[PDB]
Amino acid sequence: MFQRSIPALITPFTKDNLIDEDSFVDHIEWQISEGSSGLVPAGTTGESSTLSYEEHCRVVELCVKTAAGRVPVMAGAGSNNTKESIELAQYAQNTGADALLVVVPYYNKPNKKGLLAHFGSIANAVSLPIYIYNNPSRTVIEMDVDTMAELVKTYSNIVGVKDATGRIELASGQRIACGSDFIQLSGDDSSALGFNVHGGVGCISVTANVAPRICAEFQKAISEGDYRQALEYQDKLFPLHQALFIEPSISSVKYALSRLGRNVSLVVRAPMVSILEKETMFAIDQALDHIGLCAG
Amino acid sequence: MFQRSIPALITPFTKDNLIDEDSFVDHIEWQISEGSSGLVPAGTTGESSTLSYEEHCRVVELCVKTAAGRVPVMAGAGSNNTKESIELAQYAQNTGADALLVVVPYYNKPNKKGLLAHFGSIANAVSLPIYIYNNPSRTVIEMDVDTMAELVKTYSNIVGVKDATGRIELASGQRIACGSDFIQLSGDDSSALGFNVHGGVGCISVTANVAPRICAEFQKAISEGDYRQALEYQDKLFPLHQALFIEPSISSVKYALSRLGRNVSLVVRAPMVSILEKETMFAIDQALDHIGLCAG
Amino acid sequence: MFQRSIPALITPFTKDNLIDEDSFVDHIEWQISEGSSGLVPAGTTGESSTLSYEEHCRVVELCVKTAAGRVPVMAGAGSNNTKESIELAQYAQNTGADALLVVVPYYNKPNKKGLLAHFGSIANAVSLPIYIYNNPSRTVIEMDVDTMAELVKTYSNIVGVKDATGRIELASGQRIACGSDFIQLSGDDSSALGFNVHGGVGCISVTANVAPRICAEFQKAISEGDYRQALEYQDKLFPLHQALFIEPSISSVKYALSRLGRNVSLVVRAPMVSILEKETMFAIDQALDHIGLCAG
Amino acid sequence: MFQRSIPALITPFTKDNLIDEDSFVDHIEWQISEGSSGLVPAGTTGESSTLSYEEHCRVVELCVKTAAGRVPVMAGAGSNNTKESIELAQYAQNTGADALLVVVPYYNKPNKKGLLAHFGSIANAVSLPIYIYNNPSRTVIEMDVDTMAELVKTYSNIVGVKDATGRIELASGQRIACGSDFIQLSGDDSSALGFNVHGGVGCISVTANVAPRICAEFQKAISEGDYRQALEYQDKLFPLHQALFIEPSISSVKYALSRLGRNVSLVVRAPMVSILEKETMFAIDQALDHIGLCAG
Ligand SMILES: N[C@@H](CCCC[NH3+])C(=O)O
Ligand SMILES: N[C@@H](CCCC[NH3+])C(=O)O
Ligand SMILES: N[C@@H](CCCC[NH3+])C(=O)O
Ligand SMILES: N[C@@H](CCCC[NH3+])C(=O)O
Repeated sequence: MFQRSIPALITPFTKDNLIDEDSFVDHIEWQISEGSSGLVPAGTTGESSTLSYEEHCRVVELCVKTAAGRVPVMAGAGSNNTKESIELAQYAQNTGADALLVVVPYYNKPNKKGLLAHFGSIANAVSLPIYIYNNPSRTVIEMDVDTMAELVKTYSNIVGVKDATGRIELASGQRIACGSDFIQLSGDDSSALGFNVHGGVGCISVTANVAPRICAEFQKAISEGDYRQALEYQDKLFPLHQALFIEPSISSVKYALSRLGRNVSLVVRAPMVSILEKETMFAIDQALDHIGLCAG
Repeated sequence: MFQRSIPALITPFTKDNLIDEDSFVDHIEWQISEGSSGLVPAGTTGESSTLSYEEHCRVVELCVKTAAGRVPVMAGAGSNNTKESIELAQYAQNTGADALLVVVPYYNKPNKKGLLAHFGSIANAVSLPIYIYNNPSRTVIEMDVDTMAELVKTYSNIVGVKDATGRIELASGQRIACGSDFIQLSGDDSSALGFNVHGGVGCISVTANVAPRICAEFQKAISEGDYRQALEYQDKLFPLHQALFIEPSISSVKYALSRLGRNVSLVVRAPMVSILEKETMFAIDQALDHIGLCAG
Repeated sequence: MFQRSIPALITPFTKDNLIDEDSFVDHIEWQISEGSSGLVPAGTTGESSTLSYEEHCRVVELCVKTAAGRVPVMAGAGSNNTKESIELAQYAQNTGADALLVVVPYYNKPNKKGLLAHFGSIANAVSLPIYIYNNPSRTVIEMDVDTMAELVKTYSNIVGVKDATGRIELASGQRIACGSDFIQLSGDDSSALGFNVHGGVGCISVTANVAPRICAEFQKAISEGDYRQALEYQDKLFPLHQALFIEPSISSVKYALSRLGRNVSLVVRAPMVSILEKETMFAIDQALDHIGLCAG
Repeated sequence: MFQRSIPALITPFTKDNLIDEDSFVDHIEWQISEGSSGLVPAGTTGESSTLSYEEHCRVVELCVKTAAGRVPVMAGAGSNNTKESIELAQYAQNTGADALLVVVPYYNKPNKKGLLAHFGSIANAVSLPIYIYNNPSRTVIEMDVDTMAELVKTYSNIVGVKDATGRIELASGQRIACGSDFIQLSGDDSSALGFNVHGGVGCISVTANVAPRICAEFQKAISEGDYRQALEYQDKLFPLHQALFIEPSISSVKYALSRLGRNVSLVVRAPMVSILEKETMFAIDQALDHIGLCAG
């Protein structure tokens, strides 16, 4: 259901700090037309941390309606509060999302029993498929392979992982412990190539916001087994992947999209800031031009 | 204003998962009569992550009202969303809190510019004194000493730090960069002793929830320069400091409080769980026995 | 020159703690006959830390003589003392090694200028090709991509890397910064598959000591672009890769070889110990049997 | 026996890269007359990694002879090769050293069983007191408190620790597990103050090479319980503690000594380099000026 290049969509804001709904709808249409295979609204890259409950729901709602069944929608339902996750998960189901992305809780650092209680409570509260989002670089704690396998064995609708660890040996361990039917998606653009050869089938991607067509061509080469061609795309994309997280990727992606002529403002919500260093903007501009993305 | 032993208060819940207001008031009264010198409600140990906005405000309001000016109240106003932090901070000011505890944003990983914008926006929106809560073991990012000093120089109401790093050399760096008028409080029970000899003046403490009198006597001896007696207290308290974070401190503290016979239920909110391993519970019982506070 | 499966050879010892030269010669012959493509004597897995200078030289000498030109020999010349590295490097050249493996210095933590002085002094002292061995999990410091590229640009005989980081995004960065002619070899068995699709051409391998034939078949599938078959081998090998470093791989490899009927004693040199926990031996035995390696 | 300020002595070299014996003797004499209470020759700050076996022994012999029983001598006998450690330890005993400093093995990463075998074998081969040097920032592995306590319980000549972790809570754990007769010495200049109030009795110090008198006055004030005066010294010394490890401490200390006008050349041994960045040198000059020891 979810495979190849799946953008973790930005949430564009107006000059007055409201949701820029027109810009968001335009962004989704453009992503679909350039070859993105699925959509993740209201995730980390969507600045879900700085959305209200109502805005978060509206972002998921708009994405589902705009996709109109052409591509599947995996709604962000991540929280460090299980009660809030269930409410976001039930909202997404009732509005027509195809699946849920649920991050390992951040800041309060549950132990293994807490991870089982968190993901099990969410799984019992909806019937949608659930992807575990494992990202210790943001959550500190890491779900281990034993816990992940127990959850897959216990709950039929825990079906996959967004693995942002960048340690691709874990993809082998997850494939063996959880089964080859467990759906593994890379959560790290720069290692998504090797992640797929270890058993992944796609990437929930930051860079796809900015370069959706090449990102899709890259994942298509992989799924066709043309790994020589996939490595050519990797060499082209790698500098952009890297330049987009010199500073926080939220503001770097919006900077790049604005520069490319997309109708996306630079506005982000504190504690993100839209001011980038000149050296950062230079690195992004050079990586964009290497790929050849400026229409002008 | 804030010195010696300051509990990071637990938030007790009823069996039906409401705030147990009677238990909370009783805990505060007991804390004050056993010698705690201040109170931090609705912090990390207070399970702020799983309180609603309404419940968070209620916990702060009820602490301020109960304390009634007897000891100063430093309200938790931490969030990874600057707008939410401003709203919690202004509610705490309006309800009568004496100061604010503001954690470095978690999960979304702002850069230094983002930290300046976050703490600056809060400082601009209230007149209360603000304490920076630096805890990279939960937030991943760490505020560095240049950033902390710049905030202190820029905003007269950024007055201190809760330093949970446990790396005591930072207390010297912060003392030199921010000045000796900068109020440093340990955020790490096990190294609070060394933190004060490097320039700290107290501890925002997990263990004080369970053993307020002995923690207060410990901080009193340091304040009086009786560091020989303080080491004796360190040796009695250290096993309990350590036993309370074998598993998450929230559940460990509430278990210890029930073991002491206080009117605190074991209920915590998911993703936290109240069930502790048998070996954890026995480690806590033995450390409590060692301070006589049970068996003897 | 170096490609596919290259064992980091153990150094077997007698009951009386001398070099077991017969066992070592037998091990090399067997490796060559099972398909290993190159040899690394007197590296980390060869217990180079506990060899005298004279033993180290003798191990390199024996390996070169035994290989007799059938496969190339990359002699370990690693030290945290540049003077010692030059002496080991010149010995290896003069005895007929085909190349050198030079680890980033351990324990004394040189800075970038020290890495340039170390690798440049060695490169100027021999004419053999040199592979940089980057392994921060043992050395703490990590050579960065800029330093590695500068060394490749400055010294024509610095030609490759054994990359033990297990972070395969670095293979993309090294390929771009150093060129596609820079020879990248995985130093991490469990991620060698994805390392090759990012641009690696082989693996200097711990596990190849124990399962040389499957390890060679695995690397041959990769070099033929049969990545579906390579993933089948990965699933078979991954449990063995992992079980061999539950405890130090030196003693785990020797345990496994002894169990398989090879003429290799369990003897290792302190601070390694040959005693393994029963759970470790069980995990190794199950992984060996899954692969089907016991002749009996 | 070992207390207060104990320099981890540099090893000066002549312009022709021999041991500068006259400079070494002069450094020791000066150290003793400025109030250092003990001496550690041929340690990490002594560049033990780049000394030959013969030179290492010579450095220990010359220190013992120069000291002449005036202050006790704790000889570096660290190696990652147990056999080498035994040989250095027995040479130090035979030449007249008073104790031994033995680092946790680096690079080859023994497990706990290996640590017991390493330190047990050394303890069995000498009658001198042995101090465990725990420094995971250089060795990666850390000896845990149960292992340290088991070694202390098992071997009567394992008497103390040089604890370079800088995590002061470990001093309390070691004090409780190993007993208050266990001799704890800070291995981290910047946190030595807090380490002693937690139970330490001195510091094996890098900074003492450069400022022996003030370091001795600092440790004297702690010994006398004048922790107010000790904090004043902390504030004067901390910028120099920090300036001496911007770049590797070896070269930084020798640069500071030349800046003071001592007869110490800048020569260090590769992979260390003597060239320091201009900003590093100025940070060192300013910190020296701040303790008046130059300009005033
Ligand atoms: N800032 C809070 C609330 C976000 C709620 C909507 N996603 C958090 O990151 O958990
Ligand atoms: N769970 C969210 C919202 C909590 C808001 C009330 N304290 C967070 O931890 O940021
Ligand atoms: N044990 C020392 C010497 C080994 C010399 C022969 N390889 C080291 O690891 O550097
Ligand atoms: N360089 C080797 C040998 C030094 C032997 C004399 N100290 C090591 O650091 O282990």
